[PDB]
Amino acid sequence: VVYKVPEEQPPNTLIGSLAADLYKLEVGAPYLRVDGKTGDIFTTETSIDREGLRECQNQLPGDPCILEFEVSITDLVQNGSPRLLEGQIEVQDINDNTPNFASPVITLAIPENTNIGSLFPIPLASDRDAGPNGVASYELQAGPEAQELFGLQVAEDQEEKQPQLIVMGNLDRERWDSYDLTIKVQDGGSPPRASSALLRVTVLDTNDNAPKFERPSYEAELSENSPIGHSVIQVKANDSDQGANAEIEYTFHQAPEVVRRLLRLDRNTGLITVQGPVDREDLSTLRFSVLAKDRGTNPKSARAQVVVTVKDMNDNAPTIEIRGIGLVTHQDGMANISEDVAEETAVALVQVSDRDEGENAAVTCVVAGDVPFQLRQASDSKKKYFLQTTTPLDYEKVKDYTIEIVAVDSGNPPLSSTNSLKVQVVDVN
Amino acid sequence: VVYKVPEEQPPNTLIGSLAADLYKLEVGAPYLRVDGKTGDIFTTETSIDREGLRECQNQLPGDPCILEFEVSITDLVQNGSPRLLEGQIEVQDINDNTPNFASPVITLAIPENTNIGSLFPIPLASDRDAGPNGVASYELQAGPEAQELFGLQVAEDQEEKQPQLIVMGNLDRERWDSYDLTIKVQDGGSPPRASSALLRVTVLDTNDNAPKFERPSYEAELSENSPIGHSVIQVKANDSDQGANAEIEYTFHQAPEVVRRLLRLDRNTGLITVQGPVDREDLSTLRFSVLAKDRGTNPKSARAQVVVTVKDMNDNAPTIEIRGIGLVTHQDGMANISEDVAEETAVALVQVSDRDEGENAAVTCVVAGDVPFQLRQASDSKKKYFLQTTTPLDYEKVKDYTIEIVAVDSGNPPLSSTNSLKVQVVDVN
Ligand SMILES: [Ca+2]
Ligand SMILES: [Ca+2]
Ligand SMILES: [Ca+2]
Ligand SMILES: [Ca+2]
Ligand SMILES: [Ca+2]
Ligand SMILES: [Ca+2]
Ligand SMILES: [Ca+2]
Ligand SMILES: [Ca+2]
Ligand SMILES: [Ca+2]
Ligand SMILES: [Ca+2]
Ligand SMILES: [Ca+2]
Ligand SMILES: [Ca+2]
Ligand SMILES: [Ca+2]
Ligand SMILES: [Ca+2]
Ligand SMILES: [Ca+2]
Ligand SMILES: [Ca+2]
Ligand SMILES: [Ca+2]
Ligand SMILES: [Ca+2]
Ligand SMILES: [Ca+2]
Ligand SMILES: [Ca+2]
Ligand SMILES: [Ca+2]
Ligand SMILES: [Ca+2]
Repeated sequence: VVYKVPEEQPPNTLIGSLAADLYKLEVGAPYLRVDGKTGDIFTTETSIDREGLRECQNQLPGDPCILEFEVSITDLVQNGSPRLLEGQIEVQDINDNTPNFASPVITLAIPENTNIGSLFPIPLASDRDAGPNGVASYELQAGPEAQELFGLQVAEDQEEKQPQLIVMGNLDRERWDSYDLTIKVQDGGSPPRASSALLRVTVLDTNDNAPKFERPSYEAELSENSPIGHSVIQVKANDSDQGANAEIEYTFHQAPEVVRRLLRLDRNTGLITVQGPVDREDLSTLRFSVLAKDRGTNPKSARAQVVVTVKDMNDNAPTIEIRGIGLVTHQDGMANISEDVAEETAVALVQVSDRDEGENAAVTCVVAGDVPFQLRQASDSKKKYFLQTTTPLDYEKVKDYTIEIVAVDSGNPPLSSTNSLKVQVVDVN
Repeated sequence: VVYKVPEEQPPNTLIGSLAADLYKLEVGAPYLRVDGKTGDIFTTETSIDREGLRECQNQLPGDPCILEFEVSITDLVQNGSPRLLEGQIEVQDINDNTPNFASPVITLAIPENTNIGSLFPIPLASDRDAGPNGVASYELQAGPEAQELFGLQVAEDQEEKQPQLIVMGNLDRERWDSYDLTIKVQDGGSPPRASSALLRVTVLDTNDNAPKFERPSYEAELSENSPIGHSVIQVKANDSDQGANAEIEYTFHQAPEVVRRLLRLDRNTGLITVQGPVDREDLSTLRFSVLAKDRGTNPKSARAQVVVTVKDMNDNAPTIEIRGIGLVTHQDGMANISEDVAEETAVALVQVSDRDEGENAAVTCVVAGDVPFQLRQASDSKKKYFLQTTTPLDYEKVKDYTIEIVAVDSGNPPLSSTNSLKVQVVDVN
């Protein structure tokens, strides 16, 4: 028959004697002792430990822990052969075990901007005791700031208490990214046993920030004809997110072929260098946008206008255009003017121009040898001149006039150009 | 002096005559014609196109487009040498160009759950005309559903109109992930010219969904001693997100060494196979959780309890334990019982047990040769027997009793065990 006895009781505690009937202990050997003539049965210097017994290991909750034993009634005035009695001692549980977390530091990663109400599981504490003497409650201990951000809930759904962090306010990683709470587990023994763990919440990053350029808009001056590799400007943007969410790539946004041909933009450095032949005479300003884009899964981006002013070099010689006026008309660079026409009548029209700018296009223009023609301003960097006679002409020694015009810049080095006009005359009586 | 003339006017339009004073056209050659004796000046079969002229290419807004020309006054009763007049014709702009998007399909990616108010840039339309005859307005045309989700704003900040989509309601990719709007660009000419583009918004995924198991909880039966590779159960979770945000990895959540040793869980298939020697006698149930975790940047997850019931095989032979009772006591497997002791006095206590379950542990037990001992039930799968004498004993032909006990299962195949006891007697007068 049965016997209810608390575990871990001190040696020689009476567990009972026979409500039935030499009494000898055949089975139960380390844990029990019997006395003969009485049938009374006590604990020993090996204590019955409800969590220690082999028999009571993987038991489902509510199944008693039963230690089995046999004693043999072996006297009846030395008459009978023995009768044995197969007893059962049901070991009662005392609260001799503390509830424990697997690790004393517990580490939760909660994303930024997680919706209020969101639940996150906390590792279960466990307790080797049974029923009421096992896990009873979880308690969240937090600083004022954190008290308002994190709650604690327990789900009794699994029929085993699963504790959960509730997020209750907005988390922002860029404001604050680590919270220290304590989680305390207590059992339902009297007195209770209790255990604590450090519960860190780390706020995981989300890509909730776009790059921003250091300046809204960028300018730079760049010399025409700069060598390949010449540094033009460096753009830079910043991003307040973490890792790849703040890693940035620079690419041309709106940028026509003409610009892409001349300028190279490094994805990583945002440094713009020369890559082709810059020519103020083809393009005097490079206008384009740069795109700064993060390496988030759904990248965010920003755009910046850049204006590169192209600066003049004196790389163009002046042009001398020699054409007719009124009735006097050139053919294949020669002109028919008849002997005996008024002094300072105009034989040709001379236009002078320079494709460069400022000084580099400021042109002086003048006539070569000893020939009886000069230039008169007719109308800077485009000058129009009458090419007119200095003297009267007779067919004396003439039809041999090659007039040679020379023009020069104010560049450095200065550039020169020359063009000529043949005038054939006609004799008059 | 100047002259204001609209572009693309029909040949022979009068652009004026001399408020000043043979008149001859020296410069301006394809586009203008003059008549002599009058000084009156008209357009030709080559039309002045304000967007076509070389002179008027990369002009900043508000700088007139000036076509330059020269005519020479070359008669004064055939007295003077010629005077030239360097004229300027300022070409007025008409609205002869339509505003255009670079592509007629424009493609915006807006993330799911983007905060209401968020702005997203729409590519600029451009228009080769000038001032009021260029881009005036942008218009967003959308279906009822979309009208409420997307607004349109223009920023006049850059001093060039930058249009922007405003998100005005929640987008959910899992509800709907493609919207067709039309964007219409109109200029400020009378009549206006206008152009449209298809503006697709595609709603980009965010990892806003956690995996869910097909079942909350899983059971399976598994035979003890199953071969390596035997399929146990397959767990499966689903995730309503896109690509990696719904790609799932299965790993043990809470799972003790003992289980991890026996069971293998494929990260990709969620199939659990046998990997070690399952032994109902060591562990009769495998209890563990499985974690399903997505491959999002900040993974979300779900847990499922699994219970594997381990099923018995008859892989254990019965045990025969032979021990003393009362005063009769065994030493080194032999026992001292004296000749002349009552018929059916008990020489030993025989306990029989089988580590298996049900039939596989149901034990029949019996005595071997012709020896004057039998077994009596003393007290299934643990049976206790008195080993008692059948006859009286005299030292006639004795001290030579080797009693052999045999026990068998009800398994398949059945298993057998044997143990023996020597009894030495003592002669009495
Ligand atoms: Ca204990
Ligand atoms: Ca406890
Ligand atoms: Ca206990
Ligand atoms: Ca943030
Ligand atoms: Ca921190
Ligand atoms: Ca970012
Ligand atoms: Ca962030
Ligand atoms: Ca040049
Ligand atoms: Ca020059
Ligand atoms: Ca130059
Ligand atoms: Ca002559
Ligand atoms: Ca036009
Ligand atoms: Ca227009
Ligand atoms: Ca126009
Ligand atoms: Ca969604
Ligand atoms: Ca779609
Ligand atoms: Ca997901
Ligand atoms: Ca989603
Ligand atoms: Ca086994
Ligand atoms: Ca068996
Ligand atoms: Ca078995
Ligand atoms: Ca005898």
